[PDB]
Amino acid sequence: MDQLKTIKELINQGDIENALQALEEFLQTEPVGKDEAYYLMGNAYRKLGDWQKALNNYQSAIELNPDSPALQARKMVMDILNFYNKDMYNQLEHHHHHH
Repeated sequence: MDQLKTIKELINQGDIENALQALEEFLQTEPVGKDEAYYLMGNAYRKLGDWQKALNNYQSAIELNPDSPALQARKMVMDILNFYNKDMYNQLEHHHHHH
């Protein structure tokens, strides 16, 4: 069943640490369902405020399934980062760098 639901509940509550913990476990027991897991992981980090960890986890989901919502989610975070600063952004991707 959707055991991730419990994690999704934790993420909503703010219990991201336990969520991430269970997600780490889930990664090791799911060959394919990790794409939803990484999405949740990145979403958890995106709730914390760590955009870099969010990007990496969203990216990991994208790398598994380019059909996942993690694409739009990573772009969501990218938009917010683009609003903040490009100091580290130009290092990640030298693209969309317009002046």
